[PDB]
Amino acid sequence: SSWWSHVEMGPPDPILGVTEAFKRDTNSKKMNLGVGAYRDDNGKPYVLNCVRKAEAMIAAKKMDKEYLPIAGLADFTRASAELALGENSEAFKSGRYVTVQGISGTGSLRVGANFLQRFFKFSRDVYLPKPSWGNHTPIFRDAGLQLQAYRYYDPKTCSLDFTGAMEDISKIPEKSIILLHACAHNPTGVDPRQEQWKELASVVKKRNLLAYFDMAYQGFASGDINRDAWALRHFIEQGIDVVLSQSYAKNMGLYGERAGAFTVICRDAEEAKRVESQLKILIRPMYSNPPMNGARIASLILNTPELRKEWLVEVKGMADRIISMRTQLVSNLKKEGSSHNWQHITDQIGMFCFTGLKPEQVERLTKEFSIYMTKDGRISVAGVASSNVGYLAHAIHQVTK
Amino acid sequence: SSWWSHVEMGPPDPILGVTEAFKRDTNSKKMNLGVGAYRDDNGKPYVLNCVRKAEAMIAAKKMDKEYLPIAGLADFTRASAELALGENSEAFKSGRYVTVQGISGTGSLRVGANFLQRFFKFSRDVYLPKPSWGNHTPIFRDAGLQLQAYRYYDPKTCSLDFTGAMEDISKIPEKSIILLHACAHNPTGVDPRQEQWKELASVVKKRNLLAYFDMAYQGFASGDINRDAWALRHFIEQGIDVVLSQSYAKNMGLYGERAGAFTVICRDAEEAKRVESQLKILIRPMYSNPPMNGARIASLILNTPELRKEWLVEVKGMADRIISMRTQLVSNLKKEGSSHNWQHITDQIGMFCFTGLKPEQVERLTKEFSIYMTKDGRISVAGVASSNVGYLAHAIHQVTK
Ligand SMILES: Cc1[nH+]cc(COP(=O)(O)O)c(/C=N/C(CC(=O)O)C(=O)O)c1O
Ligand SMILES: Cc1[nH+]cc(COP(=O)(O)O)c(/C=N/C(CC(=O)O)C(=O)O)c1O
Repeated sequence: SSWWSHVEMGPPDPILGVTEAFKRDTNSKKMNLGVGAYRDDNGKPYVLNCVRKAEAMIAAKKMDKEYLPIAGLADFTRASAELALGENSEAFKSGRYVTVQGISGTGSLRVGANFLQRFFKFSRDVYLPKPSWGNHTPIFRDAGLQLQAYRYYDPKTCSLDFTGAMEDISKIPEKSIILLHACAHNPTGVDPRQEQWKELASVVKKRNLLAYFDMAYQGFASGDINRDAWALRHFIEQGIDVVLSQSYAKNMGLYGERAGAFTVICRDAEEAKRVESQLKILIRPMYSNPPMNGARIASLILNTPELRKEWLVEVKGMADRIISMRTQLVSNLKKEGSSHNWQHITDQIGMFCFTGLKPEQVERLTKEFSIYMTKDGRISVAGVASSNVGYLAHAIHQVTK
Repeated sequence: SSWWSHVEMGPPDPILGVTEAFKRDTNSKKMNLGVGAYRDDNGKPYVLNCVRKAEAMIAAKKMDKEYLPIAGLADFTRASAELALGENSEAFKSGRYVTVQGISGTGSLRVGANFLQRFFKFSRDVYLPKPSWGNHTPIFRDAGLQLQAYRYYDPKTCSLDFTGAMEDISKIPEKSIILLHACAHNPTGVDPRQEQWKELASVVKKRNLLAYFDMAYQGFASGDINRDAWALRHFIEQGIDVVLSQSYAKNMGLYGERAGAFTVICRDAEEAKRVESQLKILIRPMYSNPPMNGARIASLILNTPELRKEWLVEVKGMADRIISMRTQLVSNLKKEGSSHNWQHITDQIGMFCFTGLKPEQVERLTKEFSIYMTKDGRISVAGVASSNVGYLAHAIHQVTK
């Protein structure tokens, strides 16, 4: 009878745990399609070209390793806001925002959730869409907020349930908090259409809800950054002051470096100052100050003209390749002789495909084929290469035949 | 009347804020002695030699940037435990521990505090020593625990108040939590003597308190790592299962990289497994996974024989230099003609000196001399160089004369 005799065996993460299990398999044909991690055409981890150069520049300058301010590297912070907001933005121009370096997308999301728990005096409820990324639940839950839901996906039709979305949203009590995915909804891969977004704007405005945007995929939904930041920007110019979280984990392939940011759109630059003051005070007793490596790299990329442009060609290429795997998947499916309609695969955007397979099929997939994916039918098509798209298709077919 | 009109201007950090103010001064003779950051003999930031080499090795191998497990880089984790515990340790040998990468010392401390808040069913009180590092308060406080105190320093005598310490400790209710600094107490620079430590052990054992060790300075108290880990190790071999937090920020000069670790000494290796399981689940909705750069560097250093030995000569050198600045400070003081007894300066160990100056003197120091330090009289003697020890001494003298 020690201190921890009562502490039970908790279970492995529904997403991250997939990597653990996959690591242990001895099947040489094994594929890891759980976590959304981009792979090159050879099925290998990919460090962008522009990253490798930023690194080299950092190297040559012999930089120190001194602590960074509590709010992060200034230049990285100003650059992320600019990247979300667009340079011509009044909010940006006018200085009505505060952006603070965060521990990637998760980190930022949690700093924001914590901030809210502490200063958002009007409500303890966060409305997530059905379905949403597994991690959103616990991030909000450990921060001290309550979780709610709004209809989103319609599995019958493999699409956005606009009517239910609007119904639900039109009834959320005023002054509540709503989480919206900026683009490339995870895990459905289905986004609202522009016109649809204009409509959502109205209701949010109308009901006076705090819009919380999660932007983990800028440049992966269409291959264009500005285009992918459309909705977010439209909300702001309609007069909706949102809170926003950013990740550079996927779009810059900086996964383990942990670079990201959390932003608040305020009334003036004076309000922005006070908010800043309080966010610092939250972060201090959390981790004191943030990791410098991913922030140093990103800043250099974003702030260096040639590096920025190279990066944009690189994002396009990754997005394109994903499209090619989608196409090929479907086609092989037919070739294998599938009866089913696999149109959703090519219809969805981003890193994944919300396939539809049941959990018994997921089980067989891993066991007979050593293909690892999440139990909800989600697969990371980003981790598929030209050499194993055939293998994938064949399996999908066998277990579905 | 927006969302954040009620959010007030919070104040700057008592320690980190010193750097902000110092940055803004235009006096060319300015010195930053607030935060404990080591400076070379030229008053410049110092990236150890072994760090620069680890980096190069990382570079050449073309490593990826894939996400790391939720618990961190295995090799870094096993190596930190080994570093605290000593290779011959039964706890280490027997596998009764769990170590998890954390966001430096602060990060680890907070993961531990959070763990405790969640699983330490016997008490909500943490006993800090008087005085203790400013940040300990809020880290424990935001995690959800209550703060208590035990006598420690005696400003009359510039030393450890052993009698008060023991009194206080002998009365802490059983099953409470006590925070002890492993070595180089911050900010007093005064540690218990070995015999004193044996005595403390007994009472802790005796009262059945959870000992929480904060080890931010291994190798800075004496210049020897094993020697500096003595107390921690003695507690464990007496049968006290402690929780421990480590930072590699100072001893390896990895400040902004954010490398650190949190460890739990359990009953068996099976308990260790369950604890692990639960810690992962806490970290997941916090920041998902930890930064890789500082962990990659440290692992290489610790796990590579020649690198490890070089590192140990390097720690010795830094510790030695500090000693030389102490000596010189005192001596110049006399030369300037101080009447006061500045013996505490050479008596204390570690990065600082708990000088004794009052806040009016601290004020003048910054204003007439541009010498920045914390308001409690603490100065970072580590940030002093041969070229400005005279300048420092003279000021100290003027404002004290
Ligand atoms: C919507 C969303 N938000 C935040 C994140 C967190 O990213 P990061 O910067 O690494 O903390 C991710 C990552 N998505 C996945 C990775 C994961 O589960 O950690 C995924 O679905 O695989 C998201 O898909
Ligand atoms: C006792 C102690 N514990 C934990 C830490 C945190 O270290 P890190 O790995 O950077 O989170 C520090 C740093 N000490 C100082 C730095 C600070 O205040 O952030 C100091 O007293 O200057 C400590 O002195």
